[PDB]
Amino acid sequence: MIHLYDAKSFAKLRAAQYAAFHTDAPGSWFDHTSGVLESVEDGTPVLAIGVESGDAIVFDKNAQRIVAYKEKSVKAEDGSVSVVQVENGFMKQGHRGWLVDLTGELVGCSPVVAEFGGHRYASGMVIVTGKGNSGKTPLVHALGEALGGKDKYATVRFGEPLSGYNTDFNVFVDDIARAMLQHRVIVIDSLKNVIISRGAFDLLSDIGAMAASRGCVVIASLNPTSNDDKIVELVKEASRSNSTSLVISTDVDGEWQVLTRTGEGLQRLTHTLQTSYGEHSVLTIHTS
Amino acid sequence: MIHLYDAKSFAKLRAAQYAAFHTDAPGSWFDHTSGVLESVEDGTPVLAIGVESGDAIVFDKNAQRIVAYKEKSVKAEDGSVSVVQVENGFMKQGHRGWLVDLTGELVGCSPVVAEFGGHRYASGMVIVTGKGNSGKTPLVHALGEALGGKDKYATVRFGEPLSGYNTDFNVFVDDIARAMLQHRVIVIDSLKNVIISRGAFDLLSDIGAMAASRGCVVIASLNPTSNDDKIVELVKEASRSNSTSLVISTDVDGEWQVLTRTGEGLQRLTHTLQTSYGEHSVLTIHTS
Amino acid sequence: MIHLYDAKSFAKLRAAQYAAFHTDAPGSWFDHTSGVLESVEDGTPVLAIGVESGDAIVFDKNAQRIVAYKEKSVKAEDGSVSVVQVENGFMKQGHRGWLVDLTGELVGCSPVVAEFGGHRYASGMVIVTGKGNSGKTPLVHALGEALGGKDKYATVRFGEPLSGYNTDFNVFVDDIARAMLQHRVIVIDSLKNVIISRGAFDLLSDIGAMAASRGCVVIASLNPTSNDDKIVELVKEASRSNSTSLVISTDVDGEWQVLTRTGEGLQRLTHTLQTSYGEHSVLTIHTS
Amino acid sequence: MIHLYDAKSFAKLRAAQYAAFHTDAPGSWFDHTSGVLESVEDGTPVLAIGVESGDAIVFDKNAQRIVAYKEKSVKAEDGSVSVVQVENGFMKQGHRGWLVDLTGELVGCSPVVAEFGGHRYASGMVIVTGKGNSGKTPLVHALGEALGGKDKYATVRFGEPLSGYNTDFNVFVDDIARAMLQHRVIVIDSLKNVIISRGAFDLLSDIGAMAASRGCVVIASLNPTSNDDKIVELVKEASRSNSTSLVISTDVDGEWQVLTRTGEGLQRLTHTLQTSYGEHSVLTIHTS
Amino acid sequence: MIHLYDAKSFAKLRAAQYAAFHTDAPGSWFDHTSGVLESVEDGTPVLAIGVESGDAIVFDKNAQRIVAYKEKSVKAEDGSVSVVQVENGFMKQGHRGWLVDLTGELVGCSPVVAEFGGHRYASGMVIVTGKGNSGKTPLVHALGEALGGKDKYATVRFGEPLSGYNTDFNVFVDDIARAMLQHRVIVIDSLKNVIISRGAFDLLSDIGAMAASRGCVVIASLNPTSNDDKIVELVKEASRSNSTSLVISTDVDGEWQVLTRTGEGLQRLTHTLQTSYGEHSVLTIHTS
Amino acid sequence: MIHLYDAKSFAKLRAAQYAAFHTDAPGSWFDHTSGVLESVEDGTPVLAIGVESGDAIVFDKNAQRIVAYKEKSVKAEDGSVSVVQVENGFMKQGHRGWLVDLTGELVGCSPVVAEFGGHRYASGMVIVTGKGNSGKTPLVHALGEALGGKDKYATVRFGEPLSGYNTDFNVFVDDIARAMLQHRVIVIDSLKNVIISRGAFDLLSDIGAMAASRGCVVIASLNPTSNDDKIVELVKEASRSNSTSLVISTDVDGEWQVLTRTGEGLQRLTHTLQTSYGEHSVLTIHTS
Ligand SMILES: Nc1ncnc2c1ncn2[C@@H]1O[C@H](COP(=O)(O)OP(=O)(O)O)[C@@H](O)[C@H]1O
Ligand SMILES: Nc1ncnc2c1ncn2[C@@H]1O[C@H](COP(=O)(O)OP(=O)(O)O)[C@@H](O)[C@H]1O
Ligand SMILES: Nc1ncnc2c1ncn2[C@@H]1O[C@H](COP(=O)(O)OP(=O)(O)O)[C@@H](O)[C@H]1O
Ligand SMILES: Nc1ncnc2c1ncn2[C@@H]1O[C@H](COP(=O)(O)OP(=O)(O)O)[C@@H](O)[C@H]1O
Ligand SMILES: Nc1ncnc2c1ncn2[C@@H]1O[C@H](COP(=O)(O)OP(=O)(O)O)[C@@H](O)[C@H]1O
Ligand SMILES: Nc1ncnc2c1ncn2[C@@H]1O[C@H](COP(=O)(O)OP(=O)(O)O)[C@@H](O)[C@H]1O
Ligand SMILES: [Mg+2]
Ligand SMILES: [Mg+2]
Ligand SMILES: [Mg+2]
Ligand SMILES: [Mg+2]
Ligand SMILES: [Mg+2]
Ligand SMILES: [Mg+2]
Repeated sequence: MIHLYDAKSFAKLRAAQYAAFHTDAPGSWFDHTSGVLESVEDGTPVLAIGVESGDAIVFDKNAQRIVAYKEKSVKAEDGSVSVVQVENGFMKQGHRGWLVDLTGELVGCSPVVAEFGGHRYASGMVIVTGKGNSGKTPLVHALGEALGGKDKYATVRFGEPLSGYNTDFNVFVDDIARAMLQHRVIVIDSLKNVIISRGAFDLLSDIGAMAASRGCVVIASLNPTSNDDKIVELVKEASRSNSTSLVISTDVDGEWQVLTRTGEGLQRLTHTLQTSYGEHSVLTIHTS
Repeated sequence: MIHLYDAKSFAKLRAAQYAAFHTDAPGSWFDHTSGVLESVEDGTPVLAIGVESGDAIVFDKNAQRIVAYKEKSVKAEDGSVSVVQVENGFMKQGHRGWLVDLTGELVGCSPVVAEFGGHRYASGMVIVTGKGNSGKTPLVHALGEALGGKDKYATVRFGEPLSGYNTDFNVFVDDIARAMLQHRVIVIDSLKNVIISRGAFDLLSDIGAMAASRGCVVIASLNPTSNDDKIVELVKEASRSNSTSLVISTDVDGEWQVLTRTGEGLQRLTHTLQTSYGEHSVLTIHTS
Repeated sequence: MIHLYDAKSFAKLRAAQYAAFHTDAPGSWFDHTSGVLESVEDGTPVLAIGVESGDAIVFDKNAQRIVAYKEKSVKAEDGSVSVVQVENGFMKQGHRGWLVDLTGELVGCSPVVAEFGGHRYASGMVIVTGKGNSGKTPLVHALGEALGGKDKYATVRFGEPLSGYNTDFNVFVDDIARAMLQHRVIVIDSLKNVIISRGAFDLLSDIGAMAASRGCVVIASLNPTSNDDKIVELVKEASRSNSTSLVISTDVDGEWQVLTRTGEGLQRLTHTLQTSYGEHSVLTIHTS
Repeated sequence: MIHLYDAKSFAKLRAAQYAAFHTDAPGSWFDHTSGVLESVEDGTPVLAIGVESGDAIVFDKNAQRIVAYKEKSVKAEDGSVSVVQVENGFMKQGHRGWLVDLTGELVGCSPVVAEFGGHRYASGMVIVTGKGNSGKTPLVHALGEALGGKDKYATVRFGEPLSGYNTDFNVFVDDIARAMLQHRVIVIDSLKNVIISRGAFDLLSDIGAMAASRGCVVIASLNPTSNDDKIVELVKEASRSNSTSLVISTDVDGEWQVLTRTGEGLQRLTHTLQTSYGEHSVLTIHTS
Repeated sequence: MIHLYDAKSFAKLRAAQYAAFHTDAPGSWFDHTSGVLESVEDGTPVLAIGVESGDAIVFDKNAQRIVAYKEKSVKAEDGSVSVVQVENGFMKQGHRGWLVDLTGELVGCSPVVAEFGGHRYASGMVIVTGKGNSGKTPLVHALGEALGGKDKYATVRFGEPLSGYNTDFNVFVDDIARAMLQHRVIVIDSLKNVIISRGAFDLLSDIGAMAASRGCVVIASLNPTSNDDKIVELVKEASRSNSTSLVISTDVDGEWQVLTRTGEGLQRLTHTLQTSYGEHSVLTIHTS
Repeated sequence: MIHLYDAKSFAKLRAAQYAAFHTDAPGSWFDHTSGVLESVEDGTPVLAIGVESGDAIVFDKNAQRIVAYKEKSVKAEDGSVSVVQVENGFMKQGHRGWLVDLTGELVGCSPVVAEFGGHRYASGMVIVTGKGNSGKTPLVHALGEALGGKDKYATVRFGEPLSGYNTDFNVFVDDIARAMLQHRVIVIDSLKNVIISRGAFDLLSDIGAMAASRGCVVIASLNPTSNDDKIVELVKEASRSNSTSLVISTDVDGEWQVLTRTGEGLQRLTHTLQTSYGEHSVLTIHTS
């Protein structure tokens, strides 16, 4: 909804956004939204995401699809009304994104999702890209494991000519939706087939905000299939724009640069990652 | 409608347009249109704005959507007829923009919305853009607070991968419509996802005129996601064209240039803004 | 319709076309067509113009829209048949343009619309363009007043982010239609939003001929929002092509060049205009 | 239909095609096809041409439109079947072009349409183009009068911002159809608005063959509104391709070059035209 | 259908494909397929070809169109099923191309269609192109007569502004279908209007295979209307790709180069042709 | 579906993926999936592939098309549901690709399909491309025979102007589907007509994953019809991206480079192939 501010309430907002990344316990936002989701009335639509055509499918708190749901409205503090209606498996009324409020007044954050190697990482979408045909796949997996920490990370596979890989966009958004509804750390191996259909365009536009609001973090590989020219600059550009954080390869083997948006109007941070391969190409990110 | 003029009535018009920016009390036009709006017959359609498809949704004076409204015509002094009809939540007959006359004979103005730091600022749409990845967000907020003055400013969030950010275009125009119907100072953080769908194109084309007629002022961030080439010149160009005022970054840190259209065929003005950051990236615009 | 000629009747035609610009009393064609229009059977469709979709709306002699009109045919001298039919507010059968004959055998003229400062000006469409972000607006208004002479000129406002400006294309063509049906001198401030929809393309293609046939003159501002490169050459080009007359800015402040098509296959004329600003940006065109 | 040949019948065909341009009396083919048309059963569809949408309207021998015609088939010598069916004013079955056979075995000709100034001119389509903004209009008219000889030439006006000019494509094809059904010499002033809609594309593709088959000759002005660059080379190119003859301006004032296709696989001829202006821009083509 | 091979059966296939061009009696494949076609059950669909829309029309062995045909399936050795169904004049089920098997296991051939001047020529599609505005027409005709040998060749005329020339794409494919069903040597004068509609694209993609399977040879003129730049290289490229054989003009007057694909994975051959003009532009290809 | 991992289960996965290419017996995966397929309930949909329109057709284990299949759902370990429904010959519900699980937890492999000349070759899709108009056809066949080893390889022919070649995209996917359901080694001669329709785009996106999952290997020829410029770099690029393995021609006659993806995030391997022609263009790949 819309929010009103004067100097004083704006300064409080910024302080809270700053704390959401810098001082809140890592993964606390995720635990908080998981709590909000489980308190959702059984059967209530909680998430809507676009499929290939541009239409949207809807899920409940247990990541089960909703196919029929009689129109229901909700009045916000803003005075604005929220309406949701599902019919024949598709949203008849509503909007893409979260259908229940996970944030309230606290918006514009990049909730800390985890801490590793002396650095805090933001929830939201992280695109791993850069100098083509490098080791993006091993990197998204190492990041997944490291950010997972005590927990397992979820892997969404899509659009690679390898065994067991789904290449149908509608199965892909179904996996993404389930992943965000159930896990704090998600890896998407290849946003290749995505970047264009309306559903695909919808995804690039919505995923970061959906993850950041949940407090989960989606680590997506984007190997520029495009030339190995300066088209990689445009890819990086498009990526910076729809990503909460960016991870780009450098001219130094095994080294990557992490660029993080810490919150609305807040400072962008950067740190470097050193990595190395073990057996069977398992990559390890060096810490101390 | 159309207006007729001879030398004498034209000179009077220009004098009045000149006064609307230069000598009228800041925010007086807004107060006046608020008065016109509240005297509108209950239930009367007052504003129509386009959604993603190109269709338009309609609101009443209290920023509540109208879904059903039997056809109604109105004869203007011009002899032209205005017809409005809403059905199934969409305008069946009418036009995008204000559906009740807020201006009358007094058109082509950039009604002073506020005065700050020795400068008068126009109502209408203000696009904040320029040299990519700068501090556009902190700037739109500081401008919002400063122009708000004694009042709070309204913030419309859209299309950024941060918590609580709507990324659905139809929710976006709903937020904009409510904002203009209810507040004199409005901030839109990111016209990114907009600049293309018909609704988006409609918005760029309509928003400035809608705001200027209301006397409100919409301060919109436009971070060129495009290259950091001379595509920024085209962005600036597109922005100049659909903006009442333009605010662009310069080669000097914290400095911005404000270019203002003071009214139809009137002189374009320019002044500079100096700014600095405080705690939690709160930006302050220097005055004296 | 089609016309047949041998050397003799062709020489007569050219003489008459030459007289229509050079020797007929200024504005006499307009008065003549006004006469033809008022002698039109009440309720008869007299003008059809395209709306955004490409469909056309129809007006009667009093500039009132026709929504229902049973099919009616008319046999021309040519042997060709003219059919008009309106249904549900849209032309079911007919063509864009004048639906009653205002010219007869006398076609291919640029009927003198007025004389000012020692020069005769043609009816039809006049596009004021050139070296971007100049004083096009003040110029179209000064030209409007000057060509109006004893009469007031009609102003059609469209697509500018200023108070009271319509930005809906369908209201725009409605204003244009009323303007041409009722006034000899018309000013269109900004063909910006137009130059693309089918309605818009229809307008560029039809307006000049409609005005020339009526004997009215439409003075349209066209500020190339495009680069300030040599794209202005293409704009000028597109403008020359659909304009009866062109008015372009020069490298000399306040100076403009007027290029006029005096009629079918006749000589194109050129003269220069000197102008200066007064109070509140009112522009004056120097004469003697 | 298709035709079979061996060396002997092919040599006869070429001889006949050669005679159709070089030795047949000028305009004899036209008189012959007029005879074929008048012997057509009353009400029989004789010509189909495409309108803007790509659909086709159909005419009878008197240039009257057919709106209803029950399906009718015809078996050709080729074994191929020709079917025509009109419904609701549009061809339901058939093809664009002549619906009755005007040629028989004699195809691939450029039937001499007239002789003037010591040169024979082909029927078919003649595009007058070249070095932009020249005197194309005066030239098509002089050619019209000269080729008309003892007869008057027909003028089809279209898409110029001048009085009485139709700018609706569907009225345009109606004029062209009537013109070819009734006159040997036709002038089209401006193929501008045409060169793109399907109807327009259909016209460029069909007009030459339709005229050549009738033995009439359409002299069409094509002023490249495009740049005055080497885009004129592409225009000329597109023109050469769909024209039976080309008439292009040269670097010498009043001089034009005529390039003629004399028939299928036959020699292309070229000759030059000298012209000069008289009173009221009437152009005269010098002969002896 | 699909075919299985091991080293031995593959070597046999290549030997047979080699023989189909190099040692089989010229035109023997055509005679063989003519035999297969005449043994087809009366009324059986034998050929399907696409019309402008992308839909397909169907013919029987006598080149008569089929408009109604109840669904019928056929099981191949491959296990694959072939289904054909015609309704309302269009294929409801089936595929473009031959609907009865003319080849069996013997596929990937360029069956010798004729021998002339010491060279064997392949069946399939032959595109005659190169250095624009040359003598492509005279060449396709001389080739048609020479390859015809004892038989007449069939001429399909299309898209040229000359008398009797069809310019409707749907009549064109009807002519092509009949030609291939009935003659071993076919000339198409101008693939101009074709190279784009779906039917046209279908034709470029299907014609070579259809002809090669029949054993007939289609000699098509392709005059690049495009620039006379190096766009001719792209034309040649597109032509090489969809042609069984290519015939291109050279820098030497009257000389042409013939490039032939002799079969699947077999050697491409080249030889030169010398030609000269006789009376009425009849071209003769020199032999001994 | 999605998979969860911690460091330990991820290391096991990589080990198993490494074994799937490096140590499993060649062709063992194919035999395994053949087993899974034959244990599939009779009539069960096992494969869905897209046709030209973008819709998908469905096959059973015996490569027979399914036209009617009442909706059936399946709950995965993931919690995700799989639904399949066929109606009127098209998938009403489901996804493109394998409809029964052939992989389970073991995904992201490039199952060894065969071993020849001291090298192991991956299943999945292999595109043979490079320096235009070379010997791609002979190469795909030699590779087919060699990888077939003791078995015959299946050949799918498409879009070449040669006898017996299908050029209809829908017959093409039917052949591909049957080939993958029934053979371990498949050759597709020409992906030309493919690289664009939605079906075609679907194929490029799906084929590699389908083959890799089955453990079969599709050897597809891709002769860049495009320029012989550096467009071949883009072709190679697009090819690398959707291929499990790439085979490219080099500057050395008869030599080719094989680039293999050995599995998810695993090392890409490269080796060289030397070849030579025998009688009738049969190509032999040198081993020892
Ligand atoms: N042990 C290793 N040492 C060096 N490079 C490796 C090792 N293991 C894997 N790689 C690289 O990791 C990448 C494999 O994952 P893949 O997804 O195909 O790459 P990409 O990130 O280019 O899309 C390849 O570029 C491969 O060469
Ligand atoms: N205290 C600060 N000092 C300097 N720069 C800051 C400070 N705080 C925030 N910024 C800058 O403000 C911007 C953050 O807002 P954001 O919307 O992401 O930027 P942008 O205007 O480029 O779209 C970043 O470019 C960030 O680096
Ligand atoms: N008194 C004046 N002296 C010089 N320039 C003026 C004066 N008044 C107005 N202008 C110029 O007239 C133009 C205002 O009308 P506007 O429609 O916005 O311009 P444009 O023709 O570029 O589209 C501006 O470019 C403005 O700077
Ligand atoms: N008497 C004349 N002397 C020289 N030029 C003339 C004369 N009369 C007309 N013209 C030229 O003929 C042309 C007028 O016809 P028009 O259709 O507008 O031209 P175009 O062929 O460029 O499209 C103009 O270019 C005009 O300047
Ligand atoms: N006797 C001849 N001598 C030289 N050239 C000739 C002769 N007869 C015809 N031609 C050429 O043959 C061609 C005519 O056929 P056409 O189809 O129009 O040509 P194109 O192959 O360029 O499309 C022309 O280029 C013409 O100049
Ligand atoms: N014996 C041979 N010696 C050299 N080249 C050969 C031999 N046999 C066939 N070729 C080449 O193999 C190719 C034939 O197969 P084709 O599919 O048409 O080629 P491409 O791979 O270019 O698409 C041709 O380029 C041909 O010249
Ligand atoms: Mg990857
Ligand atoms: Mg911003
Ligand atoms: Mg202006
Ligand atoms: Mg002209
Ligand atoms: Mg030709
Ligand atoms: Mg090949």
